[PDB]
Amino acid sequence: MKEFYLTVEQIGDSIFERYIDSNGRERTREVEYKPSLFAHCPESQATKYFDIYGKPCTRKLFANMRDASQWIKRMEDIGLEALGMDDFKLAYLSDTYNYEIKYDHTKIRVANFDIEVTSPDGFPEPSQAKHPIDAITHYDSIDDRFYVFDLLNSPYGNVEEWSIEIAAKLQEQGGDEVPSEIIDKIIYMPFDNEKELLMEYLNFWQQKTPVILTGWNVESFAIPYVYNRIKNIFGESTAKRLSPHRKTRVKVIENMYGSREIITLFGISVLDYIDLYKKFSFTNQPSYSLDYISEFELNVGKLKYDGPISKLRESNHQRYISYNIIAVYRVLQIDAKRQFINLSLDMGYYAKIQIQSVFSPIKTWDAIIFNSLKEQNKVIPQGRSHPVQPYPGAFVKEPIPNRYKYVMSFDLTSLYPSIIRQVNISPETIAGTFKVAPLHDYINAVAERPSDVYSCSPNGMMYYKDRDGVVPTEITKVFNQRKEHKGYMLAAQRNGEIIKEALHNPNLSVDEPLDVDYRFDFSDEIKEKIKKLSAKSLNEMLFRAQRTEVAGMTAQINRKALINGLAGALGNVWFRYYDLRNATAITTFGQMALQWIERKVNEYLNEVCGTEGEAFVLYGDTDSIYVSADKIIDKVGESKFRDTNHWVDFLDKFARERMEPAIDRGFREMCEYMNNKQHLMFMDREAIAGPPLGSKGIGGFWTGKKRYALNVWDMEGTRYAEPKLKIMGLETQKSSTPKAVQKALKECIRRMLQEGEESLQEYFKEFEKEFRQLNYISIASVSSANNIAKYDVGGFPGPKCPFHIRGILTYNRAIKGNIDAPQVVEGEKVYVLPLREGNPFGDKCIAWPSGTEITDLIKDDVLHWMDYTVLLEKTFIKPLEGFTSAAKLDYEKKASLFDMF
DNA sequence: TCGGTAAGCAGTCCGCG
DNA sequence: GCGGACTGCTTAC
Ligand SMILES: Nc1ncnc2c1ncn2[C@H]1C[C@H](O)[C@@H](COP(=O)(O)OP(=O)(O)OP(=O)(O)O)O1
Ligand SMILES: [Ca+2]
Ligand SMILES: [Ca+2]
Ligand SMILES: [Ca+2]
Ligand SMILES: [Ca+2]
Repeated sequence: MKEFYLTVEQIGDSIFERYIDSNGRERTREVEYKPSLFAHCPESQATKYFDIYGKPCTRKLFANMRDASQWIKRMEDIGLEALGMDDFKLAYLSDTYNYEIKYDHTKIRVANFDIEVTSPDGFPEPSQAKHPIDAITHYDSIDDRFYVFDLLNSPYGNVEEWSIEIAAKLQEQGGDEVPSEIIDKIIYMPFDNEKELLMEYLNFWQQKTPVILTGWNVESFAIPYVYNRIKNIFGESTAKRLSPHRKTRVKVIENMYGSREIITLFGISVLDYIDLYKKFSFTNQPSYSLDYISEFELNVGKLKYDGPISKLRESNHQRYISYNIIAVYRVLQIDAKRQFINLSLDMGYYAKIQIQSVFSPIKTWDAIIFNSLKEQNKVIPQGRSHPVQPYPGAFVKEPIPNRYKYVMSFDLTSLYPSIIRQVNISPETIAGTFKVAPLHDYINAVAERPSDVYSCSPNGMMYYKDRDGVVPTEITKVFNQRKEHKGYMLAAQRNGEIIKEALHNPNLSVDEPLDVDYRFDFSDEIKEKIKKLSAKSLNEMLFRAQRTEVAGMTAQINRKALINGLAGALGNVWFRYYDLRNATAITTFGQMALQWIERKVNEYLNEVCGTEGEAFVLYGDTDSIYVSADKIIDKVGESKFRDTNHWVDFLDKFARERMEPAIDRGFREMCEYMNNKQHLMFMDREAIAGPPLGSKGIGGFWTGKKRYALNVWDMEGTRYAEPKLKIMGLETQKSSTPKAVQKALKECIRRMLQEGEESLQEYFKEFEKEFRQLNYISIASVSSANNIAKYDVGGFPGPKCPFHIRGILTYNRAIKGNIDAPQVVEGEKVYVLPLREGNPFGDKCIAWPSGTEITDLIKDDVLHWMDYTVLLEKTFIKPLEGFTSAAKLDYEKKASLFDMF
């Protein structure tokens, strides 16, 4: 097999590499890598190295890495560019793996771990590590085993061994319900003392050294806790055994408001799953506790126990250990679903970076572009300092707030990357500038043609047309991968709908789910067999179709994020290829494209409807247009349609056969106007929206920019079994809105779009009447909580104190003295509730850590003083009033002359 | 929250005769 | 009470 790296580090003048050799074996080597860097040299000199602009360079081979670094410094002291890859480990990988990496995940050791630490005096600070570590569960992907290290004797209690038989039993038998599929995979090791536990853990770690290290909050808690605890008990040298090269560094993580510390373990790649989730999941959660995220992703119940966690070990060690094991498994189950580890491996090896560098689009692209240029003996420029400067982004059209009955949307494919490719935007393809006209003049095709030679953007930039830039070349490669996966995702989604249809008529029989590849549209033979399946088989297939869809979503959306990251990196001062001329060339071209095609589509439709000056495009944002289709439907007449699906087909056919060719012609002209290298503005139909045939539903409404709802029947070729609400921006979509409130507002919108005014008034009246019964958590608002210190003045709100921060200060006064009450953590999220006048807490609101029950100390008083009226008005009525006035509806029946009968 | 811009709404503070 | 200037937070792209 072809070799591949596992990890790479620079330690002084040595590269330390762990890798898989040509026999599939894990090895480690130390290499005294001699880096090369580059300087410009005289034009008449025989060299094979040229910078990206074609200026000749001489290569400088250094005796070692420190010499190379020193040289860079002196080149700065002189005032001359020092060219080449200054991150020597990327040059090492480029040299050592000079081919497209083929990796085998089964050889990569992926460790998932979690620790427990009992603490009476509140949160066990990792940087202190003053309390014993009393449980570790470490799952190893190569052995497929959960290794459980259990402390039986502690200063906080001596306990009995954990029982695997009780762990397996149902909770109803007094057991812990550890999933039966992992019971045989547990290797249980009890210890008489913490020192033995930790020494055996290190020995284990040496034998089975993680390559990828993950878990939940491992980087901010488990890793520093374990390192510091071992450090405290044994000394530094023993703690450094967590690094396969015996090298570790305390690293300060700084943000705007302060900083924290993590431990860098050289020769390990830490991918903390909470961070993977935040980067790749495209959710925003009210809470990031493992129990909250598990429930969300997997529909598994919360891990239930009595008393505080600080007393769990002593009161119920059986459950304590079982929950530690289950916690480790829940991360594996989320990863089985989301496949973020697989994603990180793919992107990391593709770029030839340290796997953990997938968190940085700048590092990822720097390495892709460097490898690409290196293939042609080209030399990358030195990174420079730039002051941070604001620059302009997308155009968003101001919509007229209203109901909109029939709507078809269209959207440009991978816009920013497509612009890069079409225009040929790249550091080395800049050809010059032209004199810019107001954007309006380009939009209306009245400005002078920018160039007869070069490819242009309306920001004034011109680019070479003779060859592709490295940026267009490399972005195309990832775009093509993205396109493949989106295909599988969309096929899995269509297949899901076929299964949902068949579930209307499940067969009374005993059978099996079909063995199919959900990434591909079901054949006719498969569809026939489906129509004959039981509900149990069909549901199982649906679960599988939906997993396939999620896997595709992960693969496609994060490749989209990567290429969109390159367009954005051009406007980040830390990027080697930072250039506001290129960042703005992209965004400005996008503005033109949208408004250009708005004009074209209006012109096309005014023509086919025999009108003039009417606005058919009602809205647009960045790269999308929403077209009012009422008139198209009206030209046939509602009367002519058999059912909803009939007009959906008609609109689909109109968009494909009439609108899309018109849109294509408009963009080809624009390409010619701008003299671009390649026409890549492909704007396809996205949504077909409208009320159910014969209903009084309104179909859709806009309240403003980035705020709208539509009742969608077909999305990007997926024909839904049941219509789906596409709601953007509104409160149902915001993590800050209470859960029960999101749900009620969503049902109000459903009724508006699908059923009409009367149905809405029916539901509103009932919600208002019943809401005071709702569980307090479900009606709490949510907010991130920054600068609690800034606004704290002796425990009371300072000037300009934000509402949620006030709540925290209320909470802090109410729990003061209690070392054991849960603390609000700076920068994390809180639940927030308003409080009625004259309450014991002495203020108008209270907040506590999100994803938790508020401590028993005060729960009773909070429940009693909760201001339901304020809660209702703020989170429910006010947004509903916004929706309904926009839609010209009333959520309450207005009096009429009939109310005399 | 270590890892592109546009723009919405909540809330504070204060004006607005 | 509503709006503007401002901060804070959260979305849509
Ligand atoms: N998360 C993001 N980060 C950076 N730029 C973004 C992001 N989302 C959107 N943009 C910018 C770049 C996009 O090309 C453009 C239009 O967005 P959008 O329609 O969501 O995706 P897209 O057009 O790139 O892909 P798709 O093919 O799925 O439509 O807005
Ligand atoms: Ca725990
Ligand atoms: Ca798009
Ligand atoms: Ca059937
Ligand atoms: Ca879009």
